[PDB]
Amino acid sequence: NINDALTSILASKKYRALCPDTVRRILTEEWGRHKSPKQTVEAARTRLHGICGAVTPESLKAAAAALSAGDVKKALSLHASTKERLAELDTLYDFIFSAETPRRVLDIACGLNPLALYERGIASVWGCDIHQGLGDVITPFAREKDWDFTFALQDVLCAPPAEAGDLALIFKLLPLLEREQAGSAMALLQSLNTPRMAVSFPTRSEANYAAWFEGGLPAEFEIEDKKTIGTELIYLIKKNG
Ligand SMILES: Nc1ncnc2c1ncn2[C@@H]1O[C@H](CSCC[C@H](N)C(=O)O)[C@@H](O)[C@H]1O
Repeated sequence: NINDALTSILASKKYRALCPDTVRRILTEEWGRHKSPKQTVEAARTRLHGICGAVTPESLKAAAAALSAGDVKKALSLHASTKERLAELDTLYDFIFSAETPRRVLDIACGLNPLALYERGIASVWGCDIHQGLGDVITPFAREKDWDFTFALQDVLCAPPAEAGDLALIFKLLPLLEREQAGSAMALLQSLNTPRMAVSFPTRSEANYAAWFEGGLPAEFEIEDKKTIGTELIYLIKKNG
């Protein structure tokens, strides 16, 4: 059954750090394609491969090493998403925090971005992602710095973020979610317990993310700002209600 397959996949070195719900989610969808378990499992592994960033145990090790040496910039360069943001990092957050600087930030599908929030003096951060390796990198650092950061191994398509905050960051995530499950992107934004959010899209290929987002954003949200900074198209939105 699905549970047996989940147990076998989580025992492998390649996927042992993946969120169990993620493995089950993919397994369940593949099982719906009725197949000899052989086939099902193999189709699931093929999908799990590129579910976190196509992100290795080696990259995470290096990240923690650089972090343990106080080299935050180097750690950020060890994760593809934060590395490509390095050049305009401060320009980006000056934009997001221009109006108000949040006391508590929720980083949805955080990757290693929380490290950038630390250097920005953000007091409280809660981040969630599907690879424990990410939390294994940030958590020990936060502890040393006596920084209030918490990591949750959580698949947002299985359980929405339950935490409350002043601002939520949803960087380079909606495209992936929407492709995994239609309508899940806007559903996620509605589930966030924050009055404001910052959403970003990659500029490389919803062929047109701007048209998709502006035309599909639920009525309870209002777009207050839209700007392209570096490799990202960012939207500052307000959730009313
Ligand atoms: N269903 C899901 N739930 C939670 N996180 C997910 C997810 N599917 C993919 N992710 C995570 O989404 C991230 C996309 S890369 C963007 C990382 C970070 N927001 C940044 O901008 O630097 C990856 O870290 C991936 O592991």
